[PDB]
Amino acid sequence: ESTLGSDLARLVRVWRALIDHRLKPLELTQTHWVTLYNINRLPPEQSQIQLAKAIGIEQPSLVRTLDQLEEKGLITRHTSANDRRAKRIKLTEQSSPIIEQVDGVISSTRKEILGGISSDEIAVLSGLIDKLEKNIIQLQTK
Amino acid sequence: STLGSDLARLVRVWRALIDHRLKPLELTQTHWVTLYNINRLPPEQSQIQLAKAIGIEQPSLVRTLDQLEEKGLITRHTSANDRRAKRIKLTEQSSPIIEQVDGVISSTRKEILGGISSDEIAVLSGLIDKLEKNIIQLQ
DNA sequence: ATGATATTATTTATATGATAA
DNA sequence: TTTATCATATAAATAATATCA
Repeated sequence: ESTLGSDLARLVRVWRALIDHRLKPLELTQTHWVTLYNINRLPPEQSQIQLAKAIGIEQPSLVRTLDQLEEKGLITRHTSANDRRAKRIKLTEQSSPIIEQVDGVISSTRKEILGGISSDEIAVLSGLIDKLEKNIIQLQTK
Repeated sequence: STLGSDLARLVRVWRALIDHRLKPLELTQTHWVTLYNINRLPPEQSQIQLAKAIGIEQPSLVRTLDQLEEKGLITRHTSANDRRAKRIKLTEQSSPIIEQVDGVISSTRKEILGGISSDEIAVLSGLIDKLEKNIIQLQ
């Protein structure tokens, strides 16, 4: 029998693990580098719900992670001028060289991994990922 | 490209759809994945390797095993040949439980792959293999 | 020299217990 | 509040060398 879904979970596990290994010198947890990775790529005006989903933890879990990152001095959480229940999540000046380390491993690691496959594979695969995700979310609505 | 982030999102939404369809069963995500893998694999397979199939470390598998044993869903009889090795297998009372879990996993996989073509599935399958192997080469 | 074992280190299998996510 | 995790503990099988009535 196919165990395709499980095989896909394993692939993501080992991809993450490889990145986590390469980042071993920063001494950050995986939720930490994944959180910082996503804060950098996502606008500060965006809500915690939207940040939490991209990262893959729940909203309350994100609050705990953001607490840790603020104590470390890597982010600030300041109230927005246009909406007073919303807070902008911004990387601090001093995080800049850490973000460079995380982004570089992530990017290099992807290039190395996808460097071992055909354009057809990459394209067919990239499109399917979007399609299957699309289907599941619909099924979840049903 | 965010292909890693993309794959990770797919994985999580797919698991969450299975979890949702299994809700009335009131098993934690960790329990139902473990039950599924215990049923899939030979009992001779190690605890380190069972954890590998599941996606967890062995201390996390041990407490999960205690809980499942608590519920009388699994036994861990100590191997008569190797007094430090154990035999993990489902009980008879877990028979209708695994039938549920397996049922939902197979039906959901078969459903998710609907609408997509034969050579597209062949790529998803062939690339999990190649990329995992290539990631295993690194590290 | 013999068997009977004993002494120590290595590796493999599983388990626990403080905390940290 | 569970829940999982890190660095450990038992513990049995593995194996190399050593000791004696």
